Amino acid sequence: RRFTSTFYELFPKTFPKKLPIWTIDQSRLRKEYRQLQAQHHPDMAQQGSEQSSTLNQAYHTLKDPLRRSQYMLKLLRNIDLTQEQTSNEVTTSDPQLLLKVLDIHDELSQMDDEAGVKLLEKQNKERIQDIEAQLGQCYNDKDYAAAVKLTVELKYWYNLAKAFKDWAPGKQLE
Repeated sequence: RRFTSTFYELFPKTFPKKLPIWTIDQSRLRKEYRQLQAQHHPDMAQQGSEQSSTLNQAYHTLKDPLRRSQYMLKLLRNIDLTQEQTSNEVTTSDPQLLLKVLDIHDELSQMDDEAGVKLLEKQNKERIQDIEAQLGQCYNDKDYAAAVKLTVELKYWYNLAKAFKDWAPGKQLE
């Protein structure tokens, strides 16, 4: 029933079938995004009327794993995990995860030097890669319920990834 275009539909060379998929050839997507920009003549109108629906938004959404997963679940299951309301319903049922996240935040603040922070950051990068591999399986198998849970989880590890970057030495304890 949708007649508006999807971001997959804006890259027809990268997605000949025009349907949402997880395993994107990122080299082909990058090449097509550059090509579409090369093909833009100053008489033409650009695609999309606001930042959220431009080719630039489409490209950066499909490039990044978290955004690509949230975007797929929007198109395929009508669920918008960028909304605090939707995502809280998911993890309400899952205290163990929330505790684990929060304990990593606490471990971070106990680290006495950059070496201990780098270790936690390497371990977080590994959780992220594993989730990306698990998501490819869930999408291949149409396990959308599992992909929702993993995508809400993936957002917490992205948030920690940024905390590791923002870390500085020498915070006072007490």
